[PDB]
Amino acid sequence: KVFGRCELAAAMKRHGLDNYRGYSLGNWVCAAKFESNFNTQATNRNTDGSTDYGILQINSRWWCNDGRTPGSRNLCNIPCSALLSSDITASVNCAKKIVSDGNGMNAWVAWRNRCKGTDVQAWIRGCRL
Ligand SMILES: [Cl-]
Ligand code: NA
Repeated sequence: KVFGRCELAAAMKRHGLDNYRGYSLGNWVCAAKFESNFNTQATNRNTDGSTDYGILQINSRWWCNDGRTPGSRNLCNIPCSALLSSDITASVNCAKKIVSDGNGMNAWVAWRNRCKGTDVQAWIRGCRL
């Protein structure tokens, strides 16, 4: 599923991400835009052999099992394919574990390089939330 901007904002809000660990909703929408272009089916392979999955491009080296990342952890205890669903619940629940992990949203490279320090409230402007 390719979400609309306000559609995704409202789904993330319903799942408890607004101000989760201090990060306003606009941060999460901005990260999803630049990680996946709002597409739940996005995948991208990394040089180390790991793969990033779904709307928030969660990585198989630490967070999910894809059966082909040797010596990886599965800290969200899920198959990586579950992150590609049109229902974002699994992605959100795993993202909450990541952002609690220590370096916050800096774990998402696109957030650090394209969202951090910008006017992220613009990503929810106009939405009925
Ligand atoms: Cl933080
Ligand atoms: Na893994």
